[PDB]
Amino acid sequence: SMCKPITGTINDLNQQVWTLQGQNLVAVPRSDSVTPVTVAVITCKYPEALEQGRGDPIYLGIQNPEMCLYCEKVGEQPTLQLKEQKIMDLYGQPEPVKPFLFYRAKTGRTSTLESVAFPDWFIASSKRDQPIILTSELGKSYNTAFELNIND
Repeated sequence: SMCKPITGTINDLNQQVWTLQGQNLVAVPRSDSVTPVTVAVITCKYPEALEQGRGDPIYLGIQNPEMCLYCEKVGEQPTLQLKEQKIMDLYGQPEPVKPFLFYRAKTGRTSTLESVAFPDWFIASSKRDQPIILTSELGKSYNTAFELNIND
């Protein structure tokens, strides 16, 4: 059983890698030779409590600094935020903390990442140097299929 998160990097099919610019995750071409952000993933303990058939629910964060991805709902639409949060705190909670959770659905070499709290909103990248965001639009102007370079 998982006793710590698995770490690695994430990129999209246009080979844009996730990086931390200030306080935002941003996708940039690997060619830029920037330092990718180190991502941290851990599976929720209680998948039976969540929807089945949508992928494995995971907590998703970055390291150095330690922050977790979160779907915030202050306005009309949910938006993707980084919160100062210990991933192992989330893992230690006696019930799933839905706004920090994402369904990872694998298809071949890639995974989509869907908000558990806001169904059919997906983590996405788009153009070079744009923030990683949540979108309800699949297939359009947004990349939602990610290569998760972590040792599952």
